[PDB]
Amino acid sequence: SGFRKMAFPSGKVEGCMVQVTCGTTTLNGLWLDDVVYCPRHVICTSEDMLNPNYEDLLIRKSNHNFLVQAGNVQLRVIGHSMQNCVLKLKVDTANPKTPKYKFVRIQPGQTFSVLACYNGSPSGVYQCAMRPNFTIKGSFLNGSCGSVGFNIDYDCVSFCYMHHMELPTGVHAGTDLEGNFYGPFVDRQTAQAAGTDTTITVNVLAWLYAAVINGDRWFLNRFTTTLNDFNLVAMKYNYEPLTQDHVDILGPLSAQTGIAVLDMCASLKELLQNGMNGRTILGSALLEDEFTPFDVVRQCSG
Amino acid sequence: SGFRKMAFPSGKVEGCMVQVTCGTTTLNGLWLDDVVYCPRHVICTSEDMLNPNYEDLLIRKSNHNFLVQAGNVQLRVIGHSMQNCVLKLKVDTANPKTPKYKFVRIQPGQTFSVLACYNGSPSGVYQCAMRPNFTIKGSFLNGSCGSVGFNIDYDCVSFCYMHHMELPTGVHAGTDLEGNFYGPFVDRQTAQAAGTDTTITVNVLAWLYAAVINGDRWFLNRFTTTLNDFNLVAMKYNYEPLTQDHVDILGPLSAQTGIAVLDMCASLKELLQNGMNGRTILGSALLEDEFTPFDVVRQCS
Ligand SMILES: *[C@@](O)(CO)[C@H](C[C@@H]1CCNC1=O)NC(=O)[C@H](CC(C)C)NC(=O)c1cc2c(OC)cccc2[nH]1
Ligand SMILES: *[C@@](O)(CO)[C@H](C[C@@H]1CCNC1=O)NC(=O)[C@H](CC(C)C)NC(=O)c1cc2c(OC)cccc2[nH]1
Repeated sequence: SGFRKMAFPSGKVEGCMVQVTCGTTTLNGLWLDDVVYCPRHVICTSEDMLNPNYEDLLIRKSNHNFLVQAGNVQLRVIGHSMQNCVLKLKVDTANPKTPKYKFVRIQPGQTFSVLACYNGSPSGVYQCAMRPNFTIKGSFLNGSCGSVGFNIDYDCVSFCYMHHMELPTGVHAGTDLEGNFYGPFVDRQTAQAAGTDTTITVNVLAWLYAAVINGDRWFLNRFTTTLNDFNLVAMKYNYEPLTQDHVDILGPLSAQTGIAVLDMCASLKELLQNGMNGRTILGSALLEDEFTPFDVVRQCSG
Repeated sequence: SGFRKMAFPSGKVEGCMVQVTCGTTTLNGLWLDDVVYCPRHVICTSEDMLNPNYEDLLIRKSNHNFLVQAGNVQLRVIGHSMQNCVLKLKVDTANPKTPKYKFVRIQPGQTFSVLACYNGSPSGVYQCAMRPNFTIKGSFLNGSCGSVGFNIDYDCVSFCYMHHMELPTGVHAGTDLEGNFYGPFVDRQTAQAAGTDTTITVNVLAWLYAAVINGDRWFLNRFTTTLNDFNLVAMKYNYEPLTQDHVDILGPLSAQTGIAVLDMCASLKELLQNGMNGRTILGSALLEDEFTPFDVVRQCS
């Protein structure tokens, strides 16, 4: 028992982190087989970052302009290419610690673990949910670019995120491992705003089931609701509509607690309308939407 | 650059996790050099755990009764001994992945990362603070015993916790790596209660310093207090008294903000006596007590 925000063990990803330097710009890279993946803005100087013409900047670079360090061992760059916002550096040595891996693009509302790194050295690990507005609420400082997000399923690491930016609001933005940004962001030194965020409803419901499984029941009620009537109220409060697929995904948690999905919806409707009146759920004063049904099932099953 | 609960990268500890089995009883162990450390209750059947006499149960065991596996690979046991609530099994192979390490006994309020393991396979990593009542608010299921808690300073892993128990209230209890329980708990299949918990004052102060560093400082008042007067007031609000070590570990945050420790204590005292009055600190209506002064430095710098 107990319920805590938990990240995947980071060992398999730590063995892939390297430092990439070009001129006076330094960030992290991901070394898989004989290729190092990193944010392309490493080729920029402080003047270039304002309005970078990346294809022009890249053609002017040679392999010797890239310094790649794996611990206290320099890797020789023997080739380079660009795929959207990601730079790929071919090195003359293969990473013996390369795990089994895939590159995937995660969907909004899903979670992943972030291994925050500085100068190619792993610093910390935490969970993030990809918000509906395609930002993440992380903790990244200067030098964190190139840090990656991932999920692990049976010894296979699925990489889904590479860090590139911190918006003026304090949230973060990045790309998948094909170099495509999540959201309407661009890799230039400009203040960028995200679209209006919304709350991940299916995750709030999963978290309320985790609370019941762990002993918090004060918010339950004898009311019930239809799916549409719940969705009308959820949209009024800027929550995403709950689909029948989301209802089905909550099935195991409903079976475990004996609380029908629509009865938990009735509870959530009452919490949105009346507030929490100074009370807490799982020690939080706010409704939490960063746990998926899978994240809850992983800690509550049995 | 926001504030998140962050675990240490777990790789150095993942390379030390093994499974230990006696009969049909299985749990996790920690393999460092040629020794594996694990909870001594691995020598019990389910019925033996109700009322165990560990010394009598162990005299009946030989090295050949212990199965230690790193995945499916067996590590032959060549010596065994019990130290408090831990069993130490000497194995015939030195772990090539052994990091630089130390065994430490932490204080209440100190935080650490837990690598939750099942069958010797790491499944998740999360941060825990040792509560003043010597429990942790972890997430542990059947098979988690022997999972460890640690801190990482530079490249040295300081192991501080080994998991053994889940209390009726859902919180967790365990030992240090020398097998001494934190708190009054014993390793037997019995319902045990922890003492009344208190709020970790030094950590609340660290979180107020973190708010100030981020420009959130509405709560700073123009008063000061003595340490003794503050401790007496804090205890009326179920807050832990500060020690000289707590004042010293707040030193760097006090120097960074220019707010003396006792002036921050006077500000916290007013928050306790008057409340938050609908206001938030770092986007929270509650005072947070699970970030240490090092956790604040670690994330801000
Ligand atoms: C990388 O480490 C750079 O290599 C860095 C990560 C952030 C630094 C602080 N916390 C972080 O997450 N990213 C950047 O510095 C990027 C670089 C771009 C993609 C070329 N820039 C920003 O994140 C950035 C620029 C501006 C800005 O300008 C003007 C105005 C407001 C916000 C802002 N963020
Ligand atoms: C270990 O994995 C056992 O090897 C296990 C970890 C807990 C199981 C569920 N989550 C956990 O954290 N620990 C136990 O099962 C221990 C065994 C002791 C050390 C011999 N027992 C308990 O945690 C325990 C027993 C009882 C109890 O009895 C009767 C009544 C109430 C609570 C309770 N906890």
